[PDB]
Amino acid sequence: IVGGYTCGANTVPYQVSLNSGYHFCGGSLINSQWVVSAAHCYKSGIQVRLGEDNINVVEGNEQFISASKSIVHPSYNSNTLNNDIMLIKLKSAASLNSRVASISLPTSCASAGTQCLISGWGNTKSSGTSYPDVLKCLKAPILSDSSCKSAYPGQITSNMFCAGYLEGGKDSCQGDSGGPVVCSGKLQGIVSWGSGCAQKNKPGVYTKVCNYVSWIKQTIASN
Ligand SMILES: N=C(N)c1ccsc1
Ligand SMILES: [Ca+2]
Repeated sequence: IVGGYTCGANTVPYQVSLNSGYHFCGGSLINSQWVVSAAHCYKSGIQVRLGEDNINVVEGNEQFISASKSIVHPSYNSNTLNNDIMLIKLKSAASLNSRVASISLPTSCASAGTQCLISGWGNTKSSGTSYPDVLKCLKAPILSDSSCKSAYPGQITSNMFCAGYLEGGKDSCQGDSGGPVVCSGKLQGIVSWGSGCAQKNKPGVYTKVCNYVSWIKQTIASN
């Protein structure tokens, strides 16, 4: 997260870290047994880390649970990142508490201009590299479809939306992928891609979760 702020320990209790020997992506807890992340975060041997603040220090509220299965969206296209969504099932149910909690799925899509909370442990610099250890947060509005498509001609589908600031300076970044965009208490986005980070006229691009609620609910119910 570039241009954000330190969330505070466990203030984003649905935020998870995906670990394969190291943190590589975020995710969002949607019930005690299931996490939703980006398809481009897929790999085998994922451990889901819940209750994290400093990802390099055991602080006492963590739960570490291996994934038992991953389900990449049937229409995911790794070339274009269309349908950049996956589900991860936990081998054992998380113990839900005030610091490990699920986030509700949308009942409808969110409007342009709605303010959202974007979070993660990704790079905090728009030129260069610095990774923060504690969770970072950014408040940012959903941008109009036309400004999104103007920023990325030929690359935006109906399964993507943009959020952030066209002036630059505030954005998600590498290492945030798979993590949450929460608006009005609902998981509306997944950190997906962008051009650089926090650059002018290049806002972040997010998977549009509201298009996937039926797929999520049916897939979980059958797996
Ligand atoms: N929002 C961005 N610039 C981004 C997201 C994943 S990698 C870069
Ligand atoms: Ca920790």
